[PDB]
Amino acid sequence: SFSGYLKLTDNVYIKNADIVEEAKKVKPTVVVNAANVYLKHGGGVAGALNKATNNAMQVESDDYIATNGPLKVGGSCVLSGHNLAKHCLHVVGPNVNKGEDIQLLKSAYENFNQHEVLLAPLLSAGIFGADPIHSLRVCVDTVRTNVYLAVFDKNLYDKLVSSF
Ligand SMILES: COc1ccc([C@@H](Cc2nnn[nH]2)NC(=O)c2ncnc3[nH]ccc23)cc1
Repeated sequence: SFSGYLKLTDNVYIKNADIVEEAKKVKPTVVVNAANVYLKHGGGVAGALNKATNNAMQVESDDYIATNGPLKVGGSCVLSGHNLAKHCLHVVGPNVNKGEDIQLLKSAYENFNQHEVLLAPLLSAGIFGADPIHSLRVCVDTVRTNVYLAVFDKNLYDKLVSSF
């Protein structure tokens, strides 16, 4: 049910939208979370997704961490999407602000290829320190499944589209 997306490639689409409001409107099979290895959903996409689930995402995440330990940088896990989606694919992109290797961003995007269609943010951008133009390039060059990108900042959306 995605609408108002601009087509970038055969499988990559983009919209200036809040991923939480997109998830509520569409109820996608998969919503991607921009997670950290601990699944501590404090801010950004994670804090926003968590708050929309009334903290049910954090409770579920803490139980997952208690059982399995932390995720790898570039890794992922599939948990419930609660009221936003059937599933939430928690993906850990490298945090450039913590000295994490930017090459792990390709590995993080590879997790998207296990799902036919996903609603997602740009990985490693925002508070994770990577260049969003670089993140979009890696997305297009790595993801083969149908990905619908929600870009929150209008000025960033315009820059991403005009430079692609
Ligand atoms: C920690 O990794 C991050 C990854 C991406 C991000 C940024 C990248 C970005 N910056 N301007 N639009 N996009 N995205 C969001 O914060 C974002 N995107 C879509 N819908 C949203 N609703 C609430 C937040 C939000 C930050 C952090």
